[PDB]
Amino acid sequence: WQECMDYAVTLARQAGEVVCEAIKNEMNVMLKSSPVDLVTATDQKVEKMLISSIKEKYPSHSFIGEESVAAGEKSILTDNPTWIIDPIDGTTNFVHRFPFVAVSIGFAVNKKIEFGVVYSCVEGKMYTARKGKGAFCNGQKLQVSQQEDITKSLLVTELGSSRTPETVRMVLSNMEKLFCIPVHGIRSVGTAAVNMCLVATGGADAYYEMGIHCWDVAGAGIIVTEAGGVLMDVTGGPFDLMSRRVIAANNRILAERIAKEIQVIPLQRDDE
Amino acid sequence: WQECMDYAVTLARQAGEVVCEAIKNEMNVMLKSSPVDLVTATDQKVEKMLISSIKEKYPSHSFIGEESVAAGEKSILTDNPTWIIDPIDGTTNFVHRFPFVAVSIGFAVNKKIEFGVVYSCVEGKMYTARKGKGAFCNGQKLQVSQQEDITKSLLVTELGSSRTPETVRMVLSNMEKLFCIPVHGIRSVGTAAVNMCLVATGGADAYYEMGIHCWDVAGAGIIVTEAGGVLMDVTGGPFDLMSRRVIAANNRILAERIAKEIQVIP
Ligand SMILES: [Cl-]
Ligand SMILES: [Cl-]
Ligand SMILES: [Mn+2]
Ligand SMILES: [Mn+2]
Ligand SMILES: [Mn+2]
Ligand SMILES: [Mn+2]
Ligand SMILES: [Mn+2]
Ligand SMILES: [Mn+2]
Repeated sequence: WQECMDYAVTLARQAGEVVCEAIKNEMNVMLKSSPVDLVTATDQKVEKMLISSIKEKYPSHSFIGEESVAAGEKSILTDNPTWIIDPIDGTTNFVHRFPFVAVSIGFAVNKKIEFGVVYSCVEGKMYTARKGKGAFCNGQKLQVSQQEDITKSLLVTELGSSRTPETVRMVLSNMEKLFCIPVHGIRSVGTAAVNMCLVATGGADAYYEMGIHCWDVAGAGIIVTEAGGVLMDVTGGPFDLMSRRVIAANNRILAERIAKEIQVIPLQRDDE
Repeated sequence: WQECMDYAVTLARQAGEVVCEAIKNEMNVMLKSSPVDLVTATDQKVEKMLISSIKEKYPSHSFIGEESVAAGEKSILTDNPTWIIDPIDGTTNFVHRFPFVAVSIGFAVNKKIEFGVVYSCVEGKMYTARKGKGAFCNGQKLQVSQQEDITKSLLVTELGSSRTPETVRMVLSNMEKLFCIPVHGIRSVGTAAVNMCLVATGGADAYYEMGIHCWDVAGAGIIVTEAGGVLMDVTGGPFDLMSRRVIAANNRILAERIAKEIQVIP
């Protein structure tokens, strides 16, 4: 597993080298689900490299990958060591040069996350986390905040790529509910992987979002939990990777409270 | 003027250094006009340490400073060389160790911003602009994006510190209108000044906010316009320091497109 993980960190840095080299140049910006669901040649290029490169040394292992699934692969997850890959997390950021794009990699066996590597290449920040062996940014150990007063909280969330009116409605409302507790504020840097690493550093108290996929939070989640945080469903349930819903917080107290206040948005899971 | 400027930039790198040693220490936090409207001792100390070092070299000059206006002094602008300080722009970030906190300084003469300096200290990014002489972060020249299609644009905005329900609803409602235009996305890093500098760079296309102040926008503003961008009132009408509402966009096409869509909060 340190073999598998030590390889990932090295792969992450390469992918990263590619993405932040790409970010300087002419972009080939295509569509996916909609006029707002974006992708570039770089997304695909990187995902392919990451997969061939892993598959080569571990042909036993399976892969869930954002764009692979999007060319008709399937996000059914098993007990085979799966590699869960978002090649560029923050594709709209990437397309805009808004300076937070992350390469996210997450290793699962028996349907549990062993280790995650999130590399934020513009920042020059590599976050890692092995189960039981802590979480780090660039060699430096991380710890979540100590806050339990919801009303002294800083939250991060995203508005989501969806523009379906009944969903945007629900989204902004949930935000308003939380904002009017009041909390100290809400941030959105543009990428789930990073919004969550920021929670790991204790820069922010809690991240939550409905609409995310398993590849967005496979990597960043074990970093948060290993930074001493917690993950949950927006129901107050334990976190489900395929639920498409996540609360990632410094503690159970804060997580429990955000859970109470927001409404559960209808989205179909990654396992359906 | 370039001596006043290079002066500010030293001041700023220096205040930023205080700010950024401070950040990594436990803090007593104090409220001002609401329970989410914060200040700590450092906003105050840094501001004094700024105002005093300037008048101690420029004693002929007027000052507008965020925290000083709080503890008493008067927010009226004249044509006299006026330094306009926001000692820590992003106190909630500061208080939270959220890594976007800036020192900001605008120098206006005849109520005109001659130059701006905005130091985002955790980042090590010193933004500076001079009317006529262009915009730079760390010696690298800045230039806004070229996007003229609101449907392909990424906006930065801010939810505000007002928790007044009608003030709140209008914020999220405007956000909803724009979001559904649709635009590529909307972003918040927690500070007017860095939000505006992110627009100077081209990483974002416009930024809008109602309820800002003098000191919030007095350094970044010239940085936006010197990188090619425009400042605007949210009303589509002209921008002046005292207006309390701005749109900083790459171009007028986008600015006016935003103005068309958002209801002005009073
Ligand atoms: Cl993505
Ligand atoms: Cl402030
Ligand atoms: Mn992606
Ligand atoms: Mn993603
Ligand atoms: Mn994507
Ligand atoms: Mn303040
Ligand atoms: Mn301030
Ligand atoms: Mn401010």
